[PDB]
Amino acid sequence: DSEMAVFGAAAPYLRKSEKERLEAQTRPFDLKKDVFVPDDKQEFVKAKIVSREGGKVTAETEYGKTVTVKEDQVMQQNPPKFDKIEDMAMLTFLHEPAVLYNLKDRYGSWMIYTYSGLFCVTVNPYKWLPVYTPEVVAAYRGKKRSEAPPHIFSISDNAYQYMLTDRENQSILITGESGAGKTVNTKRVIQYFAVIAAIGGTLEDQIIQANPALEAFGNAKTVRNDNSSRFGKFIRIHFGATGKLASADIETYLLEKSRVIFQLKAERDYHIFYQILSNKKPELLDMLLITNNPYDYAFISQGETTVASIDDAEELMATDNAFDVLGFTSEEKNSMYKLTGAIMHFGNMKFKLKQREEQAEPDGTEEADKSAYLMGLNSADLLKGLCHPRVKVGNEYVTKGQNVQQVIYATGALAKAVYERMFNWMVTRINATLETKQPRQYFIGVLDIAGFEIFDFNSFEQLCINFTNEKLQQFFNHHMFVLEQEEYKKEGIEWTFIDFGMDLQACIDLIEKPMGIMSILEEECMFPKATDMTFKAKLFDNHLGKSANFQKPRNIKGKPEAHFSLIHYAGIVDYNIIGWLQKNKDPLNETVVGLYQKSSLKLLSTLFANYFQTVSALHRENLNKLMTNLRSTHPHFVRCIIPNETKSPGVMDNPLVMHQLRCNGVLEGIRICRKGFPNRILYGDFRQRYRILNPAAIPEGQFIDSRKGAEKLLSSLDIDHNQYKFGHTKVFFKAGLLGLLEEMRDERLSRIITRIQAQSRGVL
Ligand SMILES: Nc1ncnc2c1ncn2[C@@H]1O[C@H](COP(=O)(O)OP(=O)(O)O)[C@@H](O)[C@H]1O
Ligand SMILES: CC(C)n1c(=O)cc(N[C@@H](C)c2ccccc2)[nH]c1=O
Ligand SMILES: [Mg+2]
Repeated sequence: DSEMAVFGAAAPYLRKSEKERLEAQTRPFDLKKDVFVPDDKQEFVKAKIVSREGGKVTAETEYGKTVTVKEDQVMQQNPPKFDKIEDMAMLTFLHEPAVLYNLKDRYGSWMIYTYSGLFCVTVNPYKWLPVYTPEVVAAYRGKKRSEAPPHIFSISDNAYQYMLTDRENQSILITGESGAGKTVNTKRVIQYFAVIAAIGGTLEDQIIQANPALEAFGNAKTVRNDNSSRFGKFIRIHFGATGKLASADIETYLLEKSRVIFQLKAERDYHIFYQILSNKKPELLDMLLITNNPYDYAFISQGETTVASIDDAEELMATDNAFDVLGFTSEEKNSMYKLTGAIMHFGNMKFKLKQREEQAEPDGTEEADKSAYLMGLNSADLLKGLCHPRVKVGNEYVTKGQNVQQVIYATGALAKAVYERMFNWMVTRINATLETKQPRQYFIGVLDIAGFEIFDFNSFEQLCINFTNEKLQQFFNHHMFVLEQEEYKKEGIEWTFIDFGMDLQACIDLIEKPMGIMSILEEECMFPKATDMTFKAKLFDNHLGKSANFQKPRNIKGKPEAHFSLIHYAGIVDYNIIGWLQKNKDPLNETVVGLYQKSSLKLLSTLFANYFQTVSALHRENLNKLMTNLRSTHPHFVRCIIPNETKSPGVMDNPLVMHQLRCNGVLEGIRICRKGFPNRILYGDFRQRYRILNPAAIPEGQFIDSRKGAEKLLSSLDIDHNQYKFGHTKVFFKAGLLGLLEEMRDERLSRIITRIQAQSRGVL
């Protein structure tokens, strides 16, 4: 394309040049001979047929191996004009290796985005490409998918075009495992709308800073990613009737609060703890009494304290500035540092047994003094209330003396709760900005849940995020395959139902329903003498041999102990039950929480102002609230693919990519676009939009039924009359026909305006 000059230096990474296009069309190729054949180490390899034995085929691979395969299992290659094409729905042969090798060949030229009919696939580059500069934001503005190469800016503007045209709320549903590119692609959508609203500022910059401010406190280094978002996020970008940006809401779903006090080896705590320390920043290490290196503050010192990909000194100032731009006042910004400083000291407190009483006493009090000073508490009351809490059972009060191991747990639970409530506060404080009281009518909702994880030790939080991913997959499955085909039968289109097999309700019912895994947790936390082995027994008794997705654990040697295994969509996940009743119930020491309410630090008193509704129950209802509100939107999906486990750029592993293409239903999602009628318009809206293509077809002032007008109009265009169908109230278009009708509309808008201009000369 000669128009690629508007994309500047980004152009080689968005489209192949015409110099490369002429090489593609001049490849040696025989349509009868060039085929894909399966292989073990890499899922499919290109091959050339050398002989035929009826239903058996034998072929020579790209790597010179001989192979023999059955005729149902060998799949024709696309001819070389379909090299690296931008939308895989337009291929002539559509199958697994056609999608695999089209993505691999685009990614090998660093064209990381590809369309898949109605949705887009993103393959993670471990290299910052220049395709995201604000000249490319300008270059994507108002271009259609028929024009511009695929990009996250294309999806953003396409959703924005639907929002204004349909007058319907839109959503961008970004999906993928951990390490896939979900968070930066979220940021680019947020960058796109902000810069477009700047090209038209304070709200535009603040919306951009809202991400790195939350990343300091909400992201952490994990084995799959150095910047894993330990919280799910939904961003509603709000627009007015004229389409200009008007507000944003951030909502966050479930922070991994156990990370605050516990980390596995080979992973970090949250970035905030290490970035304060690693700059050795003179003001913060004196104000927070945290003078040391990180290996002595117990809560953060386990795991890894340094990561090569992150220069914590520069990331500190980036997020310190982020809170400045978001208008956190000096006392607020200092206070939220103070609580992170206190939490570091709060894990160093030492307790010992009193010599006869089976009761804890403080062993060392210097680190409690530091904690109480920063938290504005009284240190004597803190240590007393931590060891000897008052508990009440109606009007009866009694002191229960804590043992040394369970006062340590009480310090852990309090440290988690301060951090969680401070992170929740910070979100509400970011949403105190960004709400600008400008009027709004529509939103585009960008979702970036915590992606799917399989660790060497999976716990209750890994269950919550993997459940959240499975629900969002079933949202895709229901929208693409069930709700789509219901509308064909509802409108009376000649359609016979196709079973794609993409259904997950058996595994969601195993978790959600009132006898499922989480429903056992909400009652087993209520019985005071229940235990984790009592839970595991009741869990197995209800589900082992009664749900196909609930299996016995497969403990391989060397890996830790796991107590059951779930057959999730993205893979089998083995879960350890220890602590789940405590984690679900979340009992805080009410005496020390009473000290927190009386804190001199204005933040800490606010966090615990106002403190049956277990965290699994809250999660399930927040997630069910989300997807009911999400069904009231037009969804755009972005499939983020991690190509490679080792994080090395441009390297791509075919089994790991194919696993993600299969379980995300990518091939099926294209097939319903090719087979079905993916575009459709009400006859009233069709007449409203496209009468300009042939104004003589539908003469107005006479009454005409909307169905009767549209049926006449569509025959006169000289588009293919087989590419559309008529329903009771909608016309239904095949894959490419709306893209053709829009191009026909824009050239006819261009023709009429230039002739209006010609008349504006003709009057002179
Ligand atoms: N589009 C991209 N361009 C450049 N680097 C990327 C891109 N997508 C991902 N990466 C690399 O992968 C890292 C992790 O991606 P991220 O979005 O944080 O993962 P997740 O999908 O788990 O949210 C990024 O910080 C960066 O190093
Ligand atoms: C995704 C699909 C179901 N669809 C369409 O196929 C057309 C829609 N509306 C028309 C009026 C339109 C045409 C061109 C650009 C934007 C919107 N809406 C839609 O929702
Ligand atoms: Mg993330």
